[PDB]
Amino acid sequence: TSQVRQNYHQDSEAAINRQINLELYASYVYLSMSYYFDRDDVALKNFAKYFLHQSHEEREHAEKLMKLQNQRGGRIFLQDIKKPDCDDWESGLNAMECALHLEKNVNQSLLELHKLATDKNDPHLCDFIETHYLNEQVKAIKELGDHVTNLRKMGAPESGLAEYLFDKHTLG
Amino acid sequence: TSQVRQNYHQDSEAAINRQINLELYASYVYLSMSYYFDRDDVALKNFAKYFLHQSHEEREHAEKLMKLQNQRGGRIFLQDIKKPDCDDWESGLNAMECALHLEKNVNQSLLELHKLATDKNDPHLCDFIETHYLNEQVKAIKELGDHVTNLRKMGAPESGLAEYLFDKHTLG
Amino acid sequence: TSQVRQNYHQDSEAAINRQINLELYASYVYLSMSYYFDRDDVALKNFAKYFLHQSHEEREHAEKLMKLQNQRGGRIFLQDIKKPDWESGLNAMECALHLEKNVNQSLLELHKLATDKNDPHLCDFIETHYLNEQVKAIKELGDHVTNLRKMGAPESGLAEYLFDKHTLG
Amino acid sequence: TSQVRQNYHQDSEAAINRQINLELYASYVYLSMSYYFDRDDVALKNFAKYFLHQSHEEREHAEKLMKLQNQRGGRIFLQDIKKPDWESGLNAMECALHLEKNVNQSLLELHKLATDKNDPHLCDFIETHYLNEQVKAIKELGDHVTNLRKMGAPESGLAEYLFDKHTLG
Amino acid sequence: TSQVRQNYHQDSEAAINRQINLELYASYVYLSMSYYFDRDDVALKNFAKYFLHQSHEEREHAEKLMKLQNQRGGRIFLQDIKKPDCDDWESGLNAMECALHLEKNVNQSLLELHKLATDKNDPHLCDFIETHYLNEQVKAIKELGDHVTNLRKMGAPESGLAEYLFDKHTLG
Amino acid sequence: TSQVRQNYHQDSEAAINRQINLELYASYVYLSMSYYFDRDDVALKNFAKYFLHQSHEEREHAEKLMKLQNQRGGRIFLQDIKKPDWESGLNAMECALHLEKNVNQSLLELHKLATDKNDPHLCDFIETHYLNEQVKAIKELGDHVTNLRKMGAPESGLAEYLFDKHTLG
Ligand SMILES: [Fe+3]
Ligand SMILES: [Fe+3]
Ligand SMILES: [Fe+3]
Ligand SMILES: [Fe+3]
Ligand SMILES: [Fe+3]
Ligand SMILES: [Fe+3]
Ligand SMILES: [Fe+3]
Repeated sequence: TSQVRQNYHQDSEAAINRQINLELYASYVYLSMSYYFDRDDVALKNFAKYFLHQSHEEREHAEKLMKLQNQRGGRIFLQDIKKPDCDDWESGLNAMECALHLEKNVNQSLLELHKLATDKNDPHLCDFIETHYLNEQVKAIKELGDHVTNLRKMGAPESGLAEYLFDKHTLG
Repeated sequence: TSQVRQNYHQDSEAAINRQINLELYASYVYLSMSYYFDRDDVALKNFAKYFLHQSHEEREHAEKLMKLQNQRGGRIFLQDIKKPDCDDWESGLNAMECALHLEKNVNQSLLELHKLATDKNDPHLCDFIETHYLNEQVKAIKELGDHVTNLRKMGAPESGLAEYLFDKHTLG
Repeated sequence: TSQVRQNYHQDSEAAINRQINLELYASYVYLSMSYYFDRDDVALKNFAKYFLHQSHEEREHAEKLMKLQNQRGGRIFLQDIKKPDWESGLNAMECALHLEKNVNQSLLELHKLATDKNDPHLCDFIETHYLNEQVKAIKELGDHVTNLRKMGAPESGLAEYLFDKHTLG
Repeated sequence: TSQVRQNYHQDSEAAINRQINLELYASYVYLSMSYYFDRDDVALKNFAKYFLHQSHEEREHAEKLMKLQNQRGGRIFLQDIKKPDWESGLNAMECALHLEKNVNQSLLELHKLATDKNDPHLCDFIETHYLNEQVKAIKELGDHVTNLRKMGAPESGLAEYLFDKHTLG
Repeated sequence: TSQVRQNYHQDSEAAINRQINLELYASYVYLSMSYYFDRDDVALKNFAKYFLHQSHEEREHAEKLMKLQNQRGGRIFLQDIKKPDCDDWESGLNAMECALHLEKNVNQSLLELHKLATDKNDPHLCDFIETHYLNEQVKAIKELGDHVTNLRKMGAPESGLAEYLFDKHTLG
Repeated sequence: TSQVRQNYHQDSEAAINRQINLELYASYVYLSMSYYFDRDDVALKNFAKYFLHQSHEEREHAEKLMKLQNQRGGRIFLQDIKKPDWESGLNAMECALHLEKNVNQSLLELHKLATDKNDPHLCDFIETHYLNEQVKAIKELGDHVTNLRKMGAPESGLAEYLFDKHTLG
């Protein structure tokens, strides 16, 4: 047992490790989306810039959890990072919806982790999640929701002019 | 025979000379396209800048090949620069498609030139093509693919508003 | 078929996609090593810095291949990123040396392939952006392994401490 | 017919199109001369700079005419750019003098035309941007030809070397 | 056997070592030429700087190959550096002519090294030579030819005024 | 016979020429030592930088001797540069100490010659530019040799690691 472990439940340790896989998985999904819009038959350079930035942020969510695992005296166990659920993403509106679905699933997992940490009376772990994860997710979901709303009002996906302008005037 | 010639086959010398004519030809074509959009009844000022920039680049592609010819001890032979295959280019999408066909023809001639240079064991000429031409054509061709793809999704060529906005927000 | 594809074989495409997976696997392997050295019972902070930097660089190798796939008109296909396969720093440097040689052999098979299909663009891309990077990387890891062994690693904990302060610092 | 065309005769349009071709032809001639002096068996680098500079300038004369064609509502029609028709530096400077006088004679034919068609804008365009350029250009080439003759060109290779160093540098 | 060696043929290693000797020999030749023109009865200071600059450039060619040898896991094996083939070099034109012949022999050795590297499927060694050696030799041969051509046009070597002015106005 | 020669004995001229070869030989030795320490199974980067510096410094000694030869009116005659005659860092420093002592012994024989032939200028050249450089060179190498032995070289690889970082860095 670690010389620094104190008030760190085994269940919290296992859940952090599963959350690390989830954050890495989300990074893969966003990385997949990005280069889909980098394709010459999609060619929305700013969508690809948007999803690539999100891919790097999820990777940082993961590295910071690995850092916490060590801080509390637990032990990282890594798993496979499953491939994303689409190779082809149809459109910019459709992609924004999948990102909203994914970011909501990450939030649901972070809220289960906080419920667990409260169950185990782990205030440091509770406030770690509240500080670094919970509100970041609240803004990502509100942000992704604004975009879906606008892309729909403009005539996406049937109007290719709509996604061009959105990609210029919102994602630029 | 030149005091500097070494490992430079006749066939490579002849091919460089044909490649010089092609590069000047592409310069003439983009120059033709450019001022077509400069006309008051077409009047897309940024399409004309995009193509004028490309016309100046092909002139640099040719002059650089003329420079290599002298470096390797061969002798420049100049031919007529044939007039472009269209005087009226229809629209912006159509110009972009002819630009893509032309850059692909230039690329195929360079690939034959590198196949030639490999078969004649001219490693210096091979690296010349790789450094100064092959990756430039890959980017010109992917770039033109992006523009064609977007112009079609925006509703070109039947929608003149599309080419107006594309000229403002992409070629600006 | 893609409007930009020209002189890009289907085998070259399939290999680029396979190489993308390997580069991402290499990033995962180094990331695993890094935070191993961040553990309080290892506590070699510069070892952890070194491996984390190499992890991010493999992510740069992978994204650049995804960029090339689109440039040539091919289509990205992603697979699972398999989890890595660490005792001490000398032992980690040795697995990294084994890993960069494996990534290197995969790149040489891809360049032999691109040479066979007469793809001079893909040949130069591999030569330019990947091949000399692996030669530097492997020579560097070889230096570290060599030095760590002469100082008395892994049996000497003073050795890996000092190597972490004066070489990786 | 163009919504901007006003007092621009069809003969003036046809002639501007011919003058465009000649300007591009002159650029080709100078481009040919330039890289001739870049050859290792000629090796007069400032002669080669000089002619390349003139090649880019004739290209600037041509593109300005393509601009005027559109300003008046006319329509550009392009033809082939004929290949140029060099022994030494004095010989090249003399062929350049013959060429600039032919471009000049063509421009004066264009101004007589514009005068006959009562096109004062086209007249001042030629007076402003081309006529004094040709007079300058021809006086310059004459100065060089005169000097290279007095120094002993072309049989004296010391002459063309020094001229390349001290006048064209 | 080296822990870093991978796809490096014993023949390529042996060829690098011989090329190391040739680059040091070329360095010796230029150094000999340089101080020949420093002599009080020749007294062309800029010819002597020019060859001295070339002597140092060849040493850099040697040290960089000594670096590659170690990078690929081979073993440097040094030989005698044989003295240059002339003590007196007659004039500046004759020295430039021996420099031209010397760079052509160094180039021919490099083309044989690349042919070797091609036939043993060492693309890294193939590109090293292309990047750092092949075009440097072409420019070096093109430069030496220009100087040779110009010196002969001025009346060298029988005209001492010719080599004086060349030393002032070209090599100054 | 040269128009500048005055009080320069043939033996001194011949002795300068032999000293030129010895300096180039010392340069070959240090360059050989340097890249030995660049090897991945030796991997002491600062030893390799130290010897590379000395290799370049010996080349400066030779060229200055080539400069004096022309200044006094003698004639440079070059010979083959014989290949160098390395185990560890201590052993390399010991051959370097041995080498500088032979270059020094040759310089003191050159100064004895110059004194016997009444060449005060050549006497000053050796005094100013060479003799004290060698004393500093030999005193330094002895210091390094002394320290390596105290730290446990060559049987202690940790000793040469630390010496390379803390003295030669
Ligand atoms: Fe996240
Ligand atoms: Fe081109
Ligand atoms: Fe990699
Ligand atoms: Fe290459
Ligand atoms: Fe003109
Ligand atoms: Fe060289
Ligand atoms: Fe010395």
